[PDB]
Amino acid sequence: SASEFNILNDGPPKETYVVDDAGVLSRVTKSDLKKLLSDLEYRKKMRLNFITVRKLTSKADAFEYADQVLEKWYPSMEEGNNKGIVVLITSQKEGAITGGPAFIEAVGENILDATVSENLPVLATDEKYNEAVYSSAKRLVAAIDGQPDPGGP
Repeated sequence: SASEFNILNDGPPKETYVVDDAGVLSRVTKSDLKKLLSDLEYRKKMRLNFITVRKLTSKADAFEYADQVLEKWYPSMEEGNNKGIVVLITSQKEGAITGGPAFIEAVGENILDATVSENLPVLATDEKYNEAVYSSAKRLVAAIDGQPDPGGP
């Protein structure tokens, strides 16, 4: 709960694009994520955030919390329309992605749940959190830019 609370309380990571509460991402990867993602915001006005958490206290799943985070960080249509929230539960190897309609439409449902059922669960199961997260960001960015799908792990 302290985790679930802090993640929600400390608003969105405006400069870093990441909240690695599970502490599974390295200095370098977070750096790469920031570079990759601030470039996405600069070019497409799409704001994509990643969150890692060890586990949820609630019986609620990843999607539920992701949506709770979206609503908290961007309480209005105008503020959240172009936002994307990716949540990764490391102890469960489970992921979720939600966001505003524009973000959702710009990515598309195909890649949306492909990322969620492939990159996140598969890579995290193998303990490769950094590649789990970076490849997911990279695959979401490709979709938004209407580039070829790199595919899953």
